[PDB]
Amino acid sequence: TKGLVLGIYSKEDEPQFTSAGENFNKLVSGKLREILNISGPPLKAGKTRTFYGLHEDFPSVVVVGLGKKTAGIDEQENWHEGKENIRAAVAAGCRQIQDLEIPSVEVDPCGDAQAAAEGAVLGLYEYDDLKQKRKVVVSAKLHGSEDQEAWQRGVLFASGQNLARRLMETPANEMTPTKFAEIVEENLKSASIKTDVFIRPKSWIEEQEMGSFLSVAKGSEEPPVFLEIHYKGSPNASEPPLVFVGKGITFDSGGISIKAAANMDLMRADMGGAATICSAIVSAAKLDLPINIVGLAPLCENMPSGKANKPGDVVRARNGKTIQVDNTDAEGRLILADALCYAHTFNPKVIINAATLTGAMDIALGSGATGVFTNSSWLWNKLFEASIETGDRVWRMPLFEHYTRQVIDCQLADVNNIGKYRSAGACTAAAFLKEFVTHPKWAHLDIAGVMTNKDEVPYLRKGMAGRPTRTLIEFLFRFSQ
Amino acid sequence: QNLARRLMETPANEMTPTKFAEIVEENLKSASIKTDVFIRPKSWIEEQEMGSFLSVAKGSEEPPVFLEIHYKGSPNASEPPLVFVGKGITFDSGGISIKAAANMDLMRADMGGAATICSAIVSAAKLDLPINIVGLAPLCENMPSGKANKPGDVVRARNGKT
Amino acid sequence: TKGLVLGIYSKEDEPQFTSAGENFNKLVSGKLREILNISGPPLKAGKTRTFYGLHEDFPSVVVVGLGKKTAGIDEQENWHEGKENIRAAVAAGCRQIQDLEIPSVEVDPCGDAQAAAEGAVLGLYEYDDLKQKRKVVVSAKLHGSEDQEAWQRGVLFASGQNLARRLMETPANEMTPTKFAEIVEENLKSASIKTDVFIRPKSWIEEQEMGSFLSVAKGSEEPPVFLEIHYKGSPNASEPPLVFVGKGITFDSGGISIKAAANMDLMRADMGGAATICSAIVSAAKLDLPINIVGLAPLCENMPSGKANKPGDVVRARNGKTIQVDNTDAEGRLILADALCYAHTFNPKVIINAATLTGAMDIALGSGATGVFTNSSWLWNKLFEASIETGDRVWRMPLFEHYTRQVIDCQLADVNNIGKYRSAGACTAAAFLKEFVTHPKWAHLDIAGVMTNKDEVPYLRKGMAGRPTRTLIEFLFRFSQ
Ligand SMILES: [Zn+2]
Ligand SMILES: [Zn+2]
Ligand SMILES: [Zn+2]
Ligand SMILES: [Zn+2]
Repeated sequence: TKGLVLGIYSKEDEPQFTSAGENFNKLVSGKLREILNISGPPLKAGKTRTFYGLHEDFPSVVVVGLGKKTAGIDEQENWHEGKENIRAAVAAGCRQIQDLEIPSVEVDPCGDAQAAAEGAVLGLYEYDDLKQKRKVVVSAKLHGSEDQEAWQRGVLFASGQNLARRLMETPANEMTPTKFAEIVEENLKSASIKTDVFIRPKSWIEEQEMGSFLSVAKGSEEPPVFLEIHYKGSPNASEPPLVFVGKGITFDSGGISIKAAANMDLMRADMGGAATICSAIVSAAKLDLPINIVGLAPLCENMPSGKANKPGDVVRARNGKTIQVDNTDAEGRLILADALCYAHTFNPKVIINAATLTGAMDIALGSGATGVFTNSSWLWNKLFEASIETGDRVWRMPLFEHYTRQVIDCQLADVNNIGKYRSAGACTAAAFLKEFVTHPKWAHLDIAGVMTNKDEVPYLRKGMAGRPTRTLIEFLFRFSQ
Repeated sequence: QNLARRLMETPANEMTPTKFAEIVEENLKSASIKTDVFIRPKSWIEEQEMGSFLSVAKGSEEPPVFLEIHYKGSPNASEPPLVFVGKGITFDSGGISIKAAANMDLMRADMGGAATICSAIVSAAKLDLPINIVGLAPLCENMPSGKANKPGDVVRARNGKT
Repeated sequence: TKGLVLGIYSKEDEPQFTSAGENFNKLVSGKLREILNISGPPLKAGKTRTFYGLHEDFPSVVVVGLGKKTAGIDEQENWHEGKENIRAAVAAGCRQIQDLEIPSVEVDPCGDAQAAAEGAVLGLYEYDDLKQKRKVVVSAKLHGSEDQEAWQRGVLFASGQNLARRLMETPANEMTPTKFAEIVEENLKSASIKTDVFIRPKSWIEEQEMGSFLSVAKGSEEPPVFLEIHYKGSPNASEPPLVFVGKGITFDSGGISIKAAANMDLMRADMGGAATICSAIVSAAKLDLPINIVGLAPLCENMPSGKANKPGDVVRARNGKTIQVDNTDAEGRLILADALCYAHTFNPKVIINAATLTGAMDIALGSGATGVFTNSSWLWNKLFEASIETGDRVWRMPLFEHYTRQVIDCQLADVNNIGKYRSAGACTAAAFLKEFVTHPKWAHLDIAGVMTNKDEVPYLRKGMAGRPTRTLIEFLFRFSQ
């Protein structure tokens, strides 16, 4: 009927199976173990082998490599390695059932039903929607009935990611400042009726003295929308919130300080900051987490025109500070100078903000870890531990005065959107945003190196990554618990 | 000088083709009541067959203003003048033949020509110098857009030359 | 006769003095306190004011701002801030005595006689030697007689730095692979007779199957020298050592994969890795630290010629691994593939290596902190704590498999001197070097962002920085103790 992803570890006396496959072997009377011997060398990590006709109702059975049974937290990779073995491994497996065009598949729990589900679901995702030429659409259910809410936690966590991924990936002519707001509101509302959405327009933004956000919007003839998300998780609604903030440029052409044509099509995912955090709130509502969260996202586009933002311009942020706009591509910093100010209105506990802010971050760590600068070691630890579980690493970076200094000197104004020099790129951009924040537990996450995947993360196919949505969701689960 | 300097230095979103004209007129008028100002608009410019000036203005959605300054310094007003002229791009991005981002913020001072000479007339009025001077300055911006000036284009200057 | 740098803090009832200046006030009978009132607003951090004729033997008296008395370790700047106040502050002071052309100056201990001496000495340094037009040469002694071995520890620590600085700064036609070896040997030998030097030549290198180091040397007609330093610090000479390794390109032109002319004159300090660590061993010998240290440094130049290293070339490192040399500017990685292998010969405890390795590090942190990747959290902590004392910060970076992977795939060979992509620049370069190391406590310090100073570090004038020589020296003091 349908396919099966089964698993095996690496040697003891005979390389063992995850019990479900030990059990499926008994079932086809040793003929799985036996054909695996006949096939060739053993299956190391995330390597795959397909065995036809072993079972009457499982014509294709893919056995995938899970590595060492007792693989655990790694001091060097700063993750739980087991989970990582299982994700790459059942992603691998699920992508094999899928090339065989088997529309459904049952997955071996592999000792961690959540890693299995985060592998099967992140593993299989594409964004097929505008290609009339699509791969088969395969339904992936758990094999078994024992470990069900952890597999659904995998499906949940990986699905919150695939949403950031679709929200990122879609061409920015479809994915506008209005359409993103609309899908996020429909997604947050299906998640919890204990929610409110506000797709606030230019009049409200104008009214909110958001000059910096608004200066950025004006080049395009596409409407700005400041989005406001509310999740009423706590028992007493009056609990102070945890506010997520995120930059939402639907398309970044650089503006007058215009980008080069080389691969500029990826700028459609410069709204990755707004996508990431939104998908993460949708998931804590889906999880129905005992915390009140607020989601904030400036949405607009960065375009050249007869009325675009010019180099040398002093605009005013909500908080009275003026910014010299010396480079029109440094606009996420400006979009975020106002949504960050508005975050203090809400009286929060933690203000996590996220943004595909600078390529220098990409030069720095470049898809290994997502750089997070925070004036809070508590907050750092909190993020870093979630990174170990989820596997979507996060690395700390310096919010030293050293850097505020280069952005704080300014010919016309109070702050300047770029620093005096080329060096320390992600650090000057983060020390510019510190100027718009006075809350003690603040964290900037620069998502610009983890924007994309190719081969680096296994269980993620080539394209927009939606990183770090699960670390973020894992942080709010641990914080709620 | 410090007036040309402030008139140069101010970010070109504040220092427009209209705001420069306005500060220069207030400065020239405080200097001497023996003055006249004309912050002539696009209709006058159109009328003055200023196709070349006007082609430049069209990329931006910011208004052109041709500024005209008069200082009546001489005893006999009929003395022929000394005319100062000066380029007043409030911001230069290069247009379609667009500049590189490296330090382009300084293009706010591409109206330095109009600033320099204006500040100089304001001072000869402040000095109340026995000469009639006339100040002339095209003000506009150079921007890329759906209706910006394209490469290869023949426009016509007031004098018939293309 | 001579000048005086005195100090004052920020308000209580009347902004207090460092006791020496309270004492110098009593001495000119309140007329220092009194003229400070008459002068204007109070002196905040590292700001300066000169008072002539207060004393008969102190014609110019500079009072410098020390900030808050109780300024201490900062959780955000990750340093001892007091020390930092005092360095910038008596550097400031000493540079004022010096423009007045007063050839000598007495310095206020300022509560930490070492920070005062590290400020006066780093503060005043230039490299005047090839200018017939030089500033005055001012002798800076302590004011007082109470706290003498800590001031001499400042003078020692700052002088080990100014040596890395002179060793960096000198034009690479003077500072050759032979001349560096010669000054280091004269400096290490004046420091301790319990030392040995080996300025090993091309024949020895050839003999040591150092194909990678040697491939790099061949473009130039300037001799390679592999330098070997020995400090016999321990009681039992048989104690295993702590081996420092460091890249010593006297000049880097990129080779065939040739650099652009823009500011290429700074490549004379691509031997900053060899300078840094050498200056640090010279200082632990000067300190006579109860540890055996070994200093290792490939010295050579990177030049284009009829026999330079070409793009696409497989050369062999001492350890059997082959490297595809796809970019001739990635040569520090190659120079270090062999000196790192040779480090395991010595049976070490810690292998600290240091190198002006990549500009991407400069894009990353860029003179804030010196990036240190280490497979040793112990080693990381050890370095990071020294950074807090000295003020010369050090930031951890990721030695994740993620990065080994991009350098480990290779068309012709085993490893490749550059990675498949532009991203994660310092991380691929550090994960390439991990391939030449099998010791548990290894640490790569990429010095390329801290190569230079301008205004960022106060007590250091514009030019080669000699960073992090004091963090390094402080680590060996703490390790010996
Ligand atoms: Zn941009
Ligand atoms: Zn952007
Ligand atoms: Zn190089
Ligand atoms: Zn080099």
